[PDB]
Amino acid sequence: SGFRKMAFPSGKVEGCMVQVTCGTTTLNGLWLDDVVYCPRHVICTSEDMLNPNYEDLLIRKSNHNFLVQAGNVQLRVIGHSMQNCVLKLKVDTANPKTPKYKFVRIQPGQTFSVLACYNGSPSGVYQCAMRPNFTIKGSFLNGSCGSVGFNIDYDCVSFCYMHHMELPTGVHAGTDLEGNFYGPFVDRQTAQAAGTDTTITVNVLAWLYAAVINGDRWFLNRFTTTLNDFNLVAMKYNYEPLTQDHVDILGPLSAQTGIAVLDMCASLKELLQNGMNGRTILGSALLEDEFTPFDVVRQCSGVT
Amino acid sequence: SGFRKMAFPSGKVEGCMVQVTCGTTTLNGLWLDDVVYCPRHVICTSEDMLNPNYEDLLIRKSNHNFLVQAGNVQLRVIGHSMQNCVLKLKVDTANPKTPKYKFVRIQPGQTFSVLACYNGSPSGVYQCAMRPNFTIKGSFLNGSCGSVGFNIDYDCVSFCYMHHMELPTGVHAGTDLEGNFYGPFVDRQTAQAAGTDTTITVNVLAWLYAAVINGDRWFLNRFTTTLNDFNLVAMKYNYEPLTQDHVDILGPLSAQTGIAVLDMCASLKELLQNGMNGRTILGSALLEDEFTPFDVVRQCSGVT
Ligand SMILES: COc1ccc(Cl)cc1CC(=O)Nc1cncc2ccccc12
Ligand SMILES: COc1ccc(Cl)cc1CC(=O)Nc1cncc2ccccc12
Repeated sequence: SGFRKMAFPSGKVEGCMVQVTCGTTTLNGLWLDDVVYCPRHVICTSEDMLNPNYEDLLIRKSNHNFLVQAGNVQLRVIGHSMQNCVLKLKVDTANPKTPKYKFVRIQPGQTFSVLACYNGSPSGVYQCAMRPNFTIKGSFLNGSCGSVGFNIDYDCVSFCYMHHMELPTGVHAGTDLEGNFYGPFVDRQTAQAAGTDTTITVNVLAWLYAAVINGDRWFLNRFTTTLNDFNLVAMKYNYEPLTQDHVDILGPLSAQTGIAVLDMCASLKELLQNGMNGRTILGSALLEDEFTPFDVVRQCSGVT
Repeated sequence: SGFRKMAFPSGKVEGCMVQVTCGTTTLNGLWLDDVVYCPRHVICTSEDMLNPNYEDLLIRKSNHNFLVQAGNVQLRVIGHSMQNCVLKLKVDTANPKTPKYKFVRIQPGQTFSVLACYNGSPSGVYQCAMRPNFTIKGSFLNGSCGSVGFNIDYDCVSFCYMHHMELPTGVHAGTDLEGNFYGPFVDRQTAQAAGTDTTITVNVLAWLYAAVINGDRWFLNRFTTTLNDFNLVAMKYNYEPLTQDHVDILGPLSAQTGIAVLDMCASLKELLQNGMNGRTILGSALLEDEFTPFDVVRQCSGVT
């Protein structure tokens, strides 16, 4: 028992982390096969970060300008291209440590592990979620650009996020591995509206199933609700509306505890309207929405 | 900015994880050099776990009885010994993936990363702390025994914890890598008093310095206190008494924010007496004690 904000093991992703320097700017790159993926803002100095013309800035650069270092060894760049907001630097060597990998675009509300990196060297791994408004609440500093978010299905690493920007609001913005920004963000030094964020209702419900599994049952009540009534409450408390698909996804956790999904919604409804009353659920004094139903089943079952 | 419950990267420790079978019991082992360290309860069946005579149970076992598997390859055990509550299985091969390592006994209140493992295969990594009462609040299931806690100083891995027992209270007990149990625990299936746990005051203060660094300043007040007055409050709220050594350790975070350590104690004193009032500090509705001052400086500076 016990419930931790567990991240996937980062070894497979550490073997791919390289440093990419371009001019005075240094950041992280991801080396898989004979290619190094990194944010395109590596070609920018501080002045032109206000409104950069990346097509124009990339034209004054040639393969010899992209200094890629895999730890201490220099990688020979034999090709370069811009795909959306990432630069693809083809290197003459394929990463001997390339794991089985996929590039996937996750849905808002999905979770992943992030391996923070500075100068192509890792510092830590933390589990986090893609907010409903496509931002991430990461822990990132200058030079963490190029740090990736990922998932691991047994041996395959599904790379879902490359880190790019820190919004003036302290939250982070990034892209999928094809250079597509999650959310409305652009790679410019301009204040950007992240939009209204909500609470991922299905994940909160999943975390309530993980509490019952792990002994915390105080919030369980003798009530039930409908999806209609629940959503009236969920809108007021700025929670994502619960759909029938969410209920079906919660099927396995509902079968493990024997607590119907609308019965769990009644517990959530009461907690939303009354608060925790100074009590904690899984050592937390707030409703946690960063554990999807798959994470709860995986952690409470033991998927390696 | 941002503050995450960040764990150290687990790659160096993944390369050491092996499966150890002995009879019907399978658990995890740590392969460093030509030795595999694992909990001694691997030699127990379910019946004799009530009160086992480990010296007697180890006598009916020989090197060929310890099935050690490094992924898919079988390791040849050429020697075995019991050191306190761990078994040291000498294997004819030295782990090609052995990192620079140390075996250290951490102080209560110190933090470390845990790589949970089932059948010598890792599943996740989470950051946690050694409670003042020598227990850990981990996320562990059956077969997670042998999962290790560790710290990483640039390239050296300081192994501090081997996981052994789950107390009936849902909290976890384990040993240092010399087989010495942290706390009063024994490796028997008997209910064990974990003792009164307190809040690690220095870590809460450190987390308050990490909040000010990351923008959360609502809890800052126009008051100050003395160590004497603070400790009167700390005892009532079951917090560890703050010593002059704790204050000196908080020196760097106090110099970074310009907020005296007794000025931060006044903020903590007021939060302890008034609660959070429905507000959050670093996305938490409770005072967090699982980040030491070294972790806060490391995360807010970027130590790789
Ligand atoms: C003005 O810098 C821009 C503008 C636009 C873009 Cl696309 C990228 C950057 C670089 C960036 O935001 N880096 C950082 C990402 N995370 C955290 C950071 C913490 C401190 C400083 C920079 C941090
Ligand atoms: C009765 O089992 C004993 C007694 C004494 C000792 Cl020394 C070791 C064990 C094995 C053990 O506690 N394993 C587990 C460690 N963490 C979490 C566990 C969750 C579920 C089941 C076992 C879990």
